Amino acid sequence: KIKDPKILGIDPNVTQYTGYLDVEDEDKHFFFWTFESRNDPAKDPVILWLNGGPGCSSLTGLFFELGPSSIGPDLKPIGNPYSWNSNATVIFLDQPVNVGFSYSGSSGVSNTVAAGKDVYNFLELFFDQFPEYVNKGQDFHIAGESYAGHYIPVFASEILSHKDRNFNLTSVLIGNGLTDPLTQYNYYEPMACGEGGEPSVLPSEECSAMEDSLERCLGLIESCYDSQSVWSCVPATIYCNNAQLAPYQRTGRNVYDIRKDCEGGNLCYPTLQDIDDYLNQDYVKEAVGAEVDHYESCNFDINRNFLFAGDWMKPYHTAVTDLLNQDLPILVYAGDKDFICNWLGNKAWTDVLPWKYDEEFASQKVRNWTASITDEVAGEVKSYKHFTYLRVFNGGHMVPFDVPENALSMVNEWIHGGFSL
Ligand SMILES: *[C@H]1O[C@H](CO)[C@@H](O)[C@H](O)[C@H]1NC(C)=O
Ligand SMILES: *[C@H]1O[C@H](CO)[C@@H](O)[C@H](O)[C@H]1NC(C)=O
Ligand SMILES: *[C@H]1O[C@H](CO)[C@@H](O)[C@H](O)[C@H]1NC(C)=O
Repeated sequence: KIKDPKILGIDPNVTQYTGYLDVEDEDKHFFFWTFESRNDPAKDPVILWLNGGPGCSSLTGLFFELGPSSIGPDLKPIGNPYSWNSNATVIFLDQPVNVGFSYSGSSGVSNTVAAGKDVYNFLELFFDQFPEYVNKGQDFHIAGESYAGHYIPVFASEILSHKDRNFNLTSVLIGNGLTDPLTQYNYYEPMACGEGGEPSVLPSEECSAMEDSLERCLGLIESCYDSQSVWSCVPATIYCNNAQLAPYQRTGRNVYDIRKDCEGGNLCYPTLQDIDDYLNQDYVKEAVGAEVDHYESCNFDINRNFLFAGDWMKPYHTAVTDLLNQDLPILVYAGDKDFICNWLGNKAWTDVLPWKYDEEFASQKVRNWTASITDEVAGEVKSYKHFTYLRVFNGGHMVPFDVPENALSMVNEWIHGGFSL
C-alpha cells in the first residue's frame, strides 16, 4: 500500500512517490521514498542511497545531507539549493528491517550478507512496479556512507549474483565508509595525532597509547579475517574500538568532524533532533502512509546484533576486488575532516586493494580536482579506469551536508562525466 509525497510539502515540480514493498513469505516490509529527476527522469540515472548504523534510517540522508528537503525548527520543509536528484531519480530505502520506517514481526538481520539478500529482493519488486526506470536504458547505481561501506559491496555482489535479474547496476558510490578495517584501523593515531589536515587533538601521551594498543588490535582483525568466527570478531571489535576510538571520544571533539566540537551524550548535530520530530508528526506520518507507530532514527537492537555477530570486522573488502574484477566502476570518496572513517585510512585501503589494475592504480599520481560547479579545487584524485579514490577537501563524515556544492559537483560528474574524476 503506497501513497505519494504528492500530499507532503517536500519536492513539488518533479514527481515523488513513497510507501512500501512487501515480502509475503518472509513478512518483511520495506519502506522507500522516491523522487524523479529535477531534469529528465527518462534519461537521468537511478540511485540507491544507503545510510549506515548499523540500523539507521536513510531518510536522514534525505533531510539532512543530500535530499531535496530539510528540517527547520518549524518542522517545515525546506528546498535544497544543491539537491542530489537535481539531475537523477533517487531511492531512499529503510534498511535494514525494522529500521526507520521498515518493519516485521519476526525476522533476523543480525548480519550483512542476509541484509543485501533482502535488499536485492526489494530492488526487483520495486523495479517491477516502476519499470519506468530501466527500459529507457537508465543507468542505475548505488551509494551509501559509513557502515554502508560494509553493506554496499556485499549487496553489490548479491545483486550481480543473479543473471536472473530484472535490472542493471552501473556503479557504486561509497562515502566515509567502513570497508577494510584491517587496513583502515591504523589510520586512527595518525589522523588524531596531527597528520591529516587539522591538527593534533590528543596529548602525545594518549597517542603513544594508541601505538602500543595497536599490534594487539590488529592481530585480532586478522584472526577475524581469516576465521570469521564470533570468537574473534567480537573481541576484535570491542578491543579495537576501545584502544582506538575512545581516546578521541574522551576529548569530546565531534566524531564526524574534527573541527567542530561535540561533548559526550548530547548531539553533535542537534538539528537531527528536529528531523525525528518532523517524521513522527501527525500530518507527515500520514502522507507516506507508513504502518509504523513511532519512528526512530536507529534501532539499538539491530546495532547490537550486528556487533554481537562479528559484523563490523569481516573482510568484505574482498568483494571490492571481485567487482573490480568484474569491470565495475567504483568510487571511494572521503570528507577530509572526519575521524570515524578518515580519508587517511580510506585512502590506503584503496592503495592496497587487489584487482587487475593493481600496479597501475598504485602508480598513477594524485591530482588536484576542480569542482564541476564552483570552479575551485575541491579534493584530491587518484584515478585508474573504473576505480577512483577522491579526497573531499573540507568534508566531514557526511560530505553532502558539509559541502553541497562540491558533493553534487563530484556527484553528477561521476554519474554523468564518464565514471571518472
Ligand atoms: C541537469 O540539469 C540542468 C537543468 O535544467 C542541466 O542544465 C544540466 O545540463 C543537467 N545535467 C548535467 C550533468 O549537466
Ligand atoms: C539488464 O537489463 C535487462 C533486465 O532484466 C536485461 O534484459 C539485459 O540483458 C541486462 N543487461 C546486460 C546485457 O548486461
Ligand atoms: C595542487 O596542484 C599542484 C600540485 O602539484 C600544486 O602546485 C598546488 O598547490 C595545488 N593546487 C592548489 C592548492 O591551487
